[PDB]
Amino acid sequence: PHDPSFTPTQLAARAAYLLRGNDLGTMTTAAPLLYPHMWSWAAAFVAIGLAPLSVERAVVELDTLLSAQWRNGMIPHIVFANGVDGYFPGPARWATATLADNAPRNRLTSGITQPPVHAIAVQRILEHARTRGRSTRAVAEAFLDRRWGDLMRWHRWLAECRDRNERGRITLYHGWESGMDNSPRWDSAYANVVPGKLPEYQRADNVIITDPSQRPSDGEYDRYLWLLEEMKAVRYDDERLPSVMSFQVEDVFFSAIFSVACQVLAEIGEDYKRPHADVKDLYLWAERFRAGVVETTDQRTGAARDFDVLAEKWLVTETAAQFAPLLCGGLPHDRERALLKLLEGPRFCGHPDLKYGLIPSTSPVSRDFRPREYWRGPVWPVLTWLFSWCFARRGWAERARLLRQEGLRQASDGSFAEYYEPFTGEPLGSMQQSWTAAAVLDWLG
Amino acid sequence: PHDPSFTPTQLAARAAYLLRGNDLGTMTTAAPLLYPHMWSWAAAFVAIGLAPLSVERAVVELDTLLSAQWRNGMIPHIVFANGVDGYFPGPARWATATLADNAPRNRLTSGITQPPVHAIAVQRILEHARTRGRSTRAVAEAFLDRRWGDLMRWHRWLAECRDRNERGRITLYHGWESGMDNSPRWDSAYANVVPGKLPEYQRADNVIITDPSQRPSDGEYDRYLWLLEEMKAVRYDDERLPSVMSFQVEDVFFSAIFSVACQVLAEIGEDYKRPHADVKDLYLWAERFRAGVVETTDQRTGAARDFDVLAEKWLVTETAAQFAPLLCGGLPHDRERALLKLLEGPRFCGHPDLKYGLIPSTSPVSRDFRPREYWRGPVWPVLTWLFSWCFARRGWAERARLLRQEGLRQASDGSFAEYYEPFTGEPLGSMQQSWTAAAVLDWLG
Amino acid sequence: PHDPSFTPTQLAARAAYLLRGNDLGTMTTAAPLLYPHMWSWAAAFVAIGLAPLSVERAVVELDTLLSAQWRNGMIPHIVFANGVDGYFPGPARWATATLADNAPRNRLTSGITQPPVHAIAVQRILEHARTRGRSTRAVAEAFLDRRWGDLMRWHRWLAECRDRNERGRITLYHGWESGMDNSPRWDSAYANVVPGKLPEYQRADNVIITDPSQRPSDGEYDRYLWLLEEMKAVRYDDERLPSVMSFQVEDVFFSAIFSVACQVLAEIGEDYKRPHADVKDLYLWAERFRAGVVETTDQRTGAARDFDVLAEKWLVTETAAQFAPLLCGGLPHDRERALLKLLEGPRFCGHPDLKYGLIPSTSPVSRDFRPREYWRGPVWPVLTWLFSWCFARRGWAERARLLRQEGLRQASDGSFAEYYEPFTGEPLGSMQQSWTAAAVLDWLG
Amino acid sequence: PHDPSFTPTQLAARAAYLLRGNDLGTMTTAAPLLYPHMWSWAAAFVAIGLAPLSVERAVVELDTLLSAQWRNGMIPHIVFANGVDGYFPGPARWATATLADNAPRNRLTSGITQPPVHAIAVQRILEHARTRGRSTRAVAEAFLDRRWGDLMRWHRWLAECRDRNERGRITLYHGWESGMDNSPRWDSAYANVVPGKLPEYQRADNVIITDPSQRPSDGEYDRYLWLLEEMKAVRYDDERLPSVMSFQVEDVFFSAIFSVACQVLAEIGEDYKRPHADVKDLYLWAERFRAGVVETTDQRTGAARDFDVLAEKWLVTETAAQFAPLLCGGLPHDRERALLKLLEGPRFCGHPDLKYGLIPSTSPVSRDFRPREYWRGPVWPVLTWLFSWCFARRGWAERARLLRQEGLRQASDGSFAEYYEPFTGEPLGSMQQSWTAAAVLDWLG
Repeated sequence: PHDPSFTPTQLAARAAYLLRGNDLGTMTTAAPLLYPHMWSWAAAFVAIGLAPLSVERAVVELDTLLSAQWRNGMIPHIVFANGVDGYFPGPARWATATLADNAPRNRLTSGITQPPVHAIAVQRILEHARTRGRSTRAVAEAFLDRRWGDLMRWHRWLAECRDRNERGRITLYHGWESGMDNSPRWDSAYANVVPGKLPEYQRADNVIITDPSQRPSDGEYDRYLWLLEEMKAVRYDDERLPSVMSFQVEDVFFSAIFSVACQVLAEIGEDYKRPHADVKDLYLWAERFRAGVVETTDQRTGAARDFDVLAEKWLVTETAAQFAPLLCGGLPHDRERALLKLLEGPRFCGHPDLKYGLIPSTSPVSRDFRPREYWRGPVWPVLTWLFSWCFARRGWAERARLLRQEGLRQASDGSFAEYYEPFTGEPLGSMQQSWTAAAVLDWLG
Repeated sequence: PHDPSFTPTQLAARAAYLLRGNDLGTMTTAAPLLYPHMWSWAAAFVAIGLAPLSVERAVVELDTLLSAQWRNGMIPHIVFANGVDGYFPGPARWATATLADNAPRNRLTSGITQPPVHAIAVQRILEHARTRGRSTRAVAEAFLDRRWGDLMRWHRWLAECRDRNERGRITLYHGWESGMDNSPRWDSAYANVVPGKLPEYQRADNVIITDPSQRPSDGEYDRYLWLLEEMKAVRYDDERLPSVMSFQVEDVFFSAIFSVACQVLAEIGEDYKRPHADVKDLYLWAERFRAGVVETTDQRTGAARDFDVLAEKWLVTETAAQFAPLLCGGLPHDRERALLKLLEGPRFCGHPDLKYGLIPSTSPVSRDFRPREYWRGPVWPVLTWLFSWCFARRGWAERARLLRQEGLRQASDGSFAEYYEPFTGEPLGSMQQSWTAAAVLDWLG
Repeated sequence: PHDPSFTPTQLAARAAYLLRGNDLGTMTTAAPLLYPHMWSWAAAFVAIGLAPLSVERAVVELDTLLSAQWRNGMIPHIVFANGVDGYFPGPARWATATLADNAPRNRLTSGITQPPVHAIAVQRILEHARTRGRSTRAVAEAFLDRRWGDLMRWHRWLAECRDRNERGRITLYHGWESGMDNSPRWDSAYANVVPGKLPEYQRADNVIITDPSQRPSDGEYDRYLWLLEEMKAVRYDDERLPSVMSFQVEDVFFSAIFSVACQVLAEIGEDYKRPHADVKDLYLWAERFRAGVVETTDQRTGAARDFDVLAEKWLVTETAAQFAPLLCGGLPHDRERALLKLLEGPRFCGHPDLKYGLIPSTSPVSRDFRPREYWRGPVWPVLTWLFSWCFARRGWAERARLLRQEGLRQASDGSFAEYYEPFTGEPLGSMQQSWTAAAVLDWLG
Repeated sequence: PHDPSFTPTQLAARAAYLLRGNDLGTMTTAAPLLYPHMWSWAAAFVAIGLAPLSVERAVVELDTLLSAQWRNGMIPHIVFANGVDGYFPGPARWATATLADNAPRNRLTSGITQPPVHAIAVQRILEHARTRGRSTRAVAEAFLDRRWGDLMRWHRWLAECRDRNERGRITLYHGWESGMDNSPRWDSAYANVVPGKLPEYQRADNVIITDPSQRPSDGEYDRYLWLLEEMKAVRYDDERLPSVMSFQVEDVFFSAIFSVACQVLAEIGEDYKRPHADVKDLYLWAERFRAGVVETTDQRTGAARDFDVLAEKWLVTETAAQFAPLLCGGLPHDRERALLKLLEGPRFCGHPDLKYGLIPSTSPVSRDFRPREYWRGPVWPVLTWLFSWCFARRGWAERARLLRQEGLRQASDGSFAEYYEPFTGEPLGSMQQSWTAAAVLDWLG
């Protein structure tokens, strides 16, 4: 027909329909077939999407994730659904059940972590619950009573075990932990990953998404899977990873998210009278990781750089992660204006060929840009949501509104795509992606 | 908080969330616990609610119902879910699998029928599909190819087997077939039902809805269950029911719905080039049942009367079924103006104590009125939807709009109640009622 | 930027801002500069646009128009604003104040008429007023008390003086009376208009709209002005016009509007207890003009034809006026289905190059089609509104809704254009056109 | 009827209709009859309401106000419409044209000032203009070119002449300059104002608002008018006012607005490349007045106090002005949490009897509270708007959203009242108040 777009009520209805369709009972899959398990930072965004629909079920999603938390406080990036195949690497390949002393009992999980967006989801649940009356507030408050300690142990694990030199940046041992699997950010670190005798495997992801231009290459997957072998060889021991891992990077976007999450969780702790020692620690980490992000920044543009710990070199790339300081604050006034100018100008949101005024995952003017290839170019609704929410929290009400308006216009086809081609708007990756529906529901719920 | 109501997008999202939550896979329950099976006219309204969400799944709902159609064309009023308890009378009590020569193989069903709203759901599916493009139109058109014959056999069974004297009104052998179980319409016919040796039973419905003021009495249930015994004794044989049934009424509201449904299905048959003989028969029945409804009407107010076939007497009651002629048309101009005056005045929608400008199931000024008791007074969103849709089809655009606006205001608490107290707006009956969510979604989808 | 469209709330605000900006006090101009006076059928649409904003001011608009009614009941098509120039032909050219015995005192008007959409405006005012409470209902009821007789005299002058032979169609003496000045409908009748010594003149309309492709030609204006000379020569006397006018046509679209308007006014008359004889006359005229419209129609396609009274021949053209019978009803069932098939097919709303699913003023496949030239092709929001309102009144709820949706999409640029290029959507004619803002306000009010 | 509320589109339409109706040509009256002139801070809010409708007309509103700026930079609080009477005190009473050396030529104005919300209006105009494309941006940029210097002179006159001692707070010589004429804030200072021989007068305000409970008392008006006599006696000379005025107070709410406005104007200055010295002065003033506001605050609760310069004492009252520090920032973290707890608790937004979750002008638990009496208790939409905008700018997105939602709920009756009874929601003061329509338009525009 003359316009395939849905009205706001039709789109909200379809988004909620999707999220309930991806519910296995106590966990929501990240997508129906491509990602048929619970991913950690996806579960946070799913809980945000569920909060306008059912505070009780949003709380269940976070409870299920936190029940898979490791003994040392790490939240693993995948919690596998029982008896579910069609995703590789599955639990057999990770072997955390047999090898990892800290793995949970009676959950199957991966052995790496992912960004700490969870406190943001807790804030959204509390904000919805407070509009819904007493029994709903009681549900959310009982969740805090039950899980405050687990959330603290999660933030403490990050601060103590992935920032062992108190530099205020999080070290990753796998690009998957960044959430941006094949970002140009990691190319030079991955070039220093040399697989040994890698056990044979067959990919599953590109059986579902068959267009090779939309997913990482076989050579990249070989490196992803080899890092798993290096972790397995030391039984996922935190104390041994710095000595054996071929990939060790400080992720400045993860670090900025953690700064925000600490500040958010500290404000929740004050509001709900959690222990003062915990609130103090959270504000201290918020400050430390804010400073750690600012320390990376370009002196002209304010752009944030990742750091290769093995090579001891700043990683300079032109991706959306450069805008990490906008999330957590801390740049001097003049440099933050330069960074906003970069965000809005012809290298990113202002590029003249963009269909929507949204942030591409890699700058279209970078030689690394590929308009279809996962994190090397496409526009991701999940990132649009996170930037809009963080911008509103900075006080940039109009910038946040414009991102939401363009993100809703992009989503109004109802495909709920994982990511979109930046110039044509073609939906790419998995359709029926839960956190894309969640973004739409929060923007409308 | 200061206002518990939801915005239109929040309400649409919650309605879709509910309908997906009630999906068992290929059938949607009418409610989560009170009605944990598929009801026939509920399934039509569920398909209307699904159409803005998934034309494919809306079609599946009707396919599942039609797969339970009896050999003689009857659509039974319940299709039981496999292995589901907590509803009485269940399939053991009906014993149609063992006793009824016309019962379907490999579905379990009841042995009575319910109103033919199904063609209306087919129209809504086609209207949505035509806005959605080629592959979606193909899905809806393939449904017509597959099920046109079954829909014809359903309408033919009603016309030939429940109007055996071609009076243009449908005979019922159970008040449950009217959809209005305990309506005052049936009280005098039920007083002539005398149970014999009624096999012991324990109700299940009032274990879920425990407030006795909201459900029928034990004495009424004894009569409902005795009629089942009379049908079982003749093995549900259509030819034997007139000779043995203690309850035989002509239902003028069912008759008007059938008139509309025949006209709707005839227009679909013309549009999609179905056999001309079928379209002709449908228009003939549309006309016959329109005239049959008009024949019942009060010469002053236009109000339609049911007919007790055993007592040979017009049943004069003050319920929403009086407005049957407004659905199908056919009254002379002056009498239809009088009937609209009755609808809008102080006996119904204009009653000064009503919270919303909606049609109570029984007039608040009738001595039969009970403000909590199922069909004896409460406002039913399903009836608001049906009247609004039929009124729009009469060309009464503003009257239809006002019913929709008030029905949405009533529903904006998000309880999706089965029915509502007419004066206080208190939600009553089952919460999470699928056809209440469907009404909201159609009004917004 | 990326999306120059307005939200529904922004668009409704800017539509109301425009209408109040075109208010001279007691009359609203049809456009700020091109049409700086009150046009008769524009005033009806303006009152519809004002009814959601102020029932009182909506009533004032019709009061002002009726205060300019001629002594014989004719509503003239222009009521000039005092002292305003820049429109031609102005009141000096018409000279009705000096020549026309029936012209109003102390108003200046044109000497021809225009379609009777006024009763539709009265219906919308009453519907709004009934939602606004006792004081607002009193305003609208006082208007009926004060103006019912003038409305009757208007309808009676059309029925008796423009249908002298009781054929059930309205005769026009000028194409301006049709509202479709340069429609292909009138080309063969204008070809027989041979101007004599025409007093010199300078056009004003193409000083404001300078693009010559958007307005009638100079040769066309010469014929328009020559017909004025013929009417002036007989002092605008109804009895003498049939003997002298070079242009005499029966307008089937005007006739169908009149049928609808008579039926609408009759129902208002019944509801507000107006004299029985008036109501009976209105129903008589509604039927007469419904039959008159049907008599013009092609027996296979249903398309309605105009009639050239001087040439005694049916005018066969491919414009939107062919769909006149859809407005008033009366066609046999098969013929109306055929006419709907024409409307929805590739000659009109289904043409593959149309930007919107809307009714072009002339079929894009006609040899007469010109995509920019006034009534020879462009899409007119005022027609979209009239068709969608009449369709909803026929019971065609989905058809009406689709026209409304597409009309709002087209209007969402906020130009409030007089008409739009059918392929590109370019706004054409005057911007800030009052009845385009009124359509938008009604569709959202 | 059952729901006298308007839909968002109807409400936006009626708000725009009202604003255009209050337009005299180049100035908008604050209300049709009670306030038939241009008020200074009302004009800022009016320009905000016009920006979604016409950036050009929004700019004209500020141009007209600035054309009335005094020679020393003061923006007077009233610009009188030519020839308009029915407001008292009018221009003959002020006699600024004859007495005040700095009064404008060929404009008539008052002789006192009002809060500097103008920069906020400029920000909203620019944000709208940037969404509307090149021509509209040029309009708004031309305004900056033409008026940047006048805006600087306005801020510099406040900073240098109303903060002579560089305390970072604005001194007022009349309670009218606060915008909160009869606030309890000023009661102890007015108690020391002893009128001498006051030239006789007749109030006009209580001929329009006759209910005495809604307006200030006669004794209060005598003091207001006596202060005028004191200013006239010294010819409105800035240098002489501190020696003669019986009323001299530092207004912490005005001061916080000024801080915000300086920061807003500085950011505009940086974005549009205005002189570096101006931007540096604006940042200096923003900090000075932020610190000045913080210096007034209770160390436990954060509540800000006004200061009586003549009595040399802090004015401790329980009004909405206590929340001044929330607008401008600067409080220590613990103190701001305490102040938010006061705002949200049972003394203000959390009071159990409030109809809406909105900020009453005086705490309902204060002995000074009067639920109908102007600034002594009622809820003012203009304050709701200002607080919600400032809160969003602080990053408090949910707090801002809740105020907007409740303000729209309250405004959904369409009265556009000046203020509302806090318990019953009764509209009070003038109906058709321009800045109430502006708030609604901004919240929906």
